[PDB]
Amino acid sequence: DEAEASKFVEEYDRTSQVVWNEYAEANWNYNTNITTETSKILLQKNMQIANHTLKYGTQARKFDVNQLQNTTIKRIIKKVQDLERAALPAQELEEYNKILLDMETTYSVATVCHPNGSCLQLEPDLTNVMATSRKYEDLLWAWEGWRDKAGRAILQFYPKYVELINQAARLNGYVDAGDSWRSMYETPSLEQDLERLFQELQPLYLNLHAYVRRALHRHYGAQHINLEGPIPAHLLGNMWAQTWSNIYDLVVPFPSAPSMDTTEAMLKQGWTPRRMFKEADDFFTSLGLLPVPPEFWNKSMLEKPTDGREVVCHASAWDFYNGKDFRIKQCTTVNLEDLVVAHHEMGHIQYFMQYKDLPVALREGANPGFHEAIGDVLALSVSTPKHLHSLNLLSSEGGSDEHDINFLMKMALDKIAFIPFSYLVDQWRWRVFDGSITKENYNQEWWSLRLKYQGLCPPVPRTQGDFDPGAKFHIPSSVPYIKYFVSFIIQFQFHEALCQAAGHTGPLHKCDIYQSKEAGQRLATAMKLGFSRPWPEAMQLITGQPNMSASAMLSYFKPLLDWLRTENELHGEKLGWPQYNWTPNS
Ligand SMILES: *[C@@H]1O[C@H](CO[C@@H]2O[C@@H](C)[C@@H](O)[C@@H](O)[C@@H]2O)[C@@H](O[C@@H]2O[C@H](CO)[C@@H](O[C@@H]3O[C@H](CO)[C@@H](O)[C@H](O)[C@@H]3O)[C@H](O)[C@H]2NC(C)=O)[C@H](O)[C@H]1NC(C)=O
Ligand SMILES: [Cl-]
Ligand SMILES: [Zn+2]
Repeated sequence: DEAEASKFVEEYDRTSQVVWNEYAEANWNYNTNITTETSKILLQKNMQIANHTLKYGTQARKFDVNQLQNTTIKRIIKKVQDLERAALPAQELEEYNKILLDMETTYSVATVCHPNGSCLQLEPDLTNVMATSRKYEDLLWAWEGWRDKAGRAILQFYPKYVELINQAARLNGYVDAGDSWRSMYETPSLEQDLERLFQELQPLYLNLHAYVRRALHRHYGAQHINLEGPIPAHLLGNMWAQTWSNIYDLVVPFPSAPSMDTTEAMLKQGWTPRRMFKEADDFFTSLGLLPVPPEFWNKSMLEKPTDGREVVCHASAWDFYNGKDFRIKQCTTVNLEDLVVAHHEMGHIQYFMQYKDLPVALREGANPGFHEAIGDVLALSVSTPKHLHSLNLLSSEGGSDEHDINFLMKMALDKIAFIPFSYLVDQWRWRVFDGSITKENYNQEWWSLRLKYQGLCPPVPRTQGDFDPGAKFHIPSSVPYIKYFVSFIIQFQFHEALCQAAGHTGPLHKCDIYQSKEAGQRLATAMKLGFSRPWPEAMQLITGQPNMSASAMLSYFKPLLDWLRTENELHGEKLGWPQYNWTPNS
């Protein structure tokens, strides 16, 4: 009966709020204070939520969902029939949760040490090395050391994790875990769609890749860069070569049009991690969107503690499922890169606040890509030279083609370069999940995709025992990654649409939507839907059409593509890496 399904949904929602809230705090306390005590409590609360999940998951499966007239109820019940890990027998559930905590703890406490003295952590020490050093050998020491410590130490857990996560998924009706993760998008054509989208950005990526390779050749020398081969993975200013903006100094198109040192500028003017979130909070309120509650400031962890405390440093945002308590945990460093991250995270918080009146089951993004896109959309405006100048972090750069092409390169090194990395991660994991990649081939298959999609090679040949994917946070933390790919495509579709709505004319990359209430309304109406409707409804609301599309991104960067083509031709570059077998001779 319809009414029995309505009662169940009401019961599931009341008890989920309480249970999910207690979990959230336990998980929070461990994430911000890694100890044995908090570790134990989190594992105990894991069993409690699993017990709530099992109970309602079992009730949910006694209902025939496609014989139910109300769609919103049909949609809630369907979700609740997926128990995720709670489908496992008791022994396996216990092993799975322990393994996840073991992998996460291992990642977060790993250090890379000189035998003489100092021991470095990932954030901020090794990060800062990858961002600032221009010495091949020092970059190499950090890149390899990180992988020797975090990557190799995760390898012992992974096959068993894969086994249990797949068991869970099969018991919830999926064929494996990758299958289950793709289902979150409710888009049967997903793989084809993502591939089409990846192919559309190849012109821009291969041209970017060749130009950066050239500038690397210039700086690190011809004996260490093959201009027809892949780039060594440790020279791009980032530990995973996922964003390249930190080597802007090596690739600046017009050196005669220099930019202010934004890090120097923020420090000299007394910017704190707290001021960086206040400024993002102001952007959101300028659009007519909600302010973060007072509680957010009292309880969030906006910097790395100076306290001895071991914490999980990866930037993230938290919903406690009472509709009032939302938090960010970030090891914020005072620089431009983390100003963008602050906006990204504050986007999560705004999404939480926007859908807080929905049933808890529908309290997530239209799809996971939408959740990651909101902050980034505002950050695109914040990032414009015009806006940064109004924050006094750049001097005037307007009305000069040289600064304009420089800005677009700066943006391209983060936005375009992340397209292939973000695509690659779950191509590898999906194939791990479906058994196409065994633990004999974890690493080799990782590097085949690194080569194929990104055009990177490892600077040091990989040995038996390496598990480089373990050195990226999301692998051991078991966080799906394709969302960031979707995110980078659609945030530009959102930018374009919001700019149109705000009355901006002229090139898209000059748009700044600060204070546009018309832009605000669109985001707000879409965010309010939560997971209540299929994601094309939200896309439609924001952009006036229902597809994912690379058009907005190609239009944003079109002036850069013309400039890269002319430049690369002028120097006779081969686009791609035809000599794909090349690795550093050294
Ligand atoms: C299918 O059912 C959904 C879900 O609504 C509800 O869930 C059930 C389990 C029961 O608890 C119901 O009592 C409960 O309504 C219906 O969605 C709901 O529709 C109503 C009617 O418009 C919405 O009411 C609005 O509430 C806001 C307050 O924020 C007011 O400002 C509006 O003026 C209006 O009163 C309600 O918000 C909405 N909720 C959700 C989650 O969708 C839906 O109408 C129904 N569909 C059909 C075809 O019957
Ligand atoms: Cl790697
Ligand atoms: Zn995010």
